[PDB]
Amino acid sequence: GPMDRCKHVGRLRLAQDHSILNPQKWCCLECATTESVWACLKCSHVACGRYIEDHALKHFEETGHPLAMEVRDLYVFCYLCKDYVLNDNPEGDLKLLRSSLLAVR
Ligand SMILES: [Zn+2]
Ligand SMILES: [Zn+2]
Ligand SMILES: [Zn+2]
Repeated sequence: GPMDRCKHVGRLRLAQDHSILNPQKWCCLECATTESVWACLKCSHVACGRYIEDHALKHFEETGHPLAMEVRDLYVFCYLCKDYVLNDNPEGDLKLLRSSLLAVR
């Protein structure tokens, strides 16, 4: 299995309101694109990635929130590791979020 490469997953705590599973919220809070949609895993921010204007990075630069998930591709990027994340917490929170996003699509 994956090594526990991202040390930021250990303290990940996902919101309980299932809010990101709502596709009506899949659009960038800064420029309103629906093309590239990265949901912050610390707060309810949603913002575009490098394909558009990388407002997701701008969010990290303004808040330090380190983890975001692309709601269609299911990639998780860690802005402190500067890499994509394949390891999960013991509760399997990232897998469940990914599986749930597959399901609501
Ligand atoms: Zn990390
Ligand atoms: Zn944007
Ligand atoms: Zn955030």
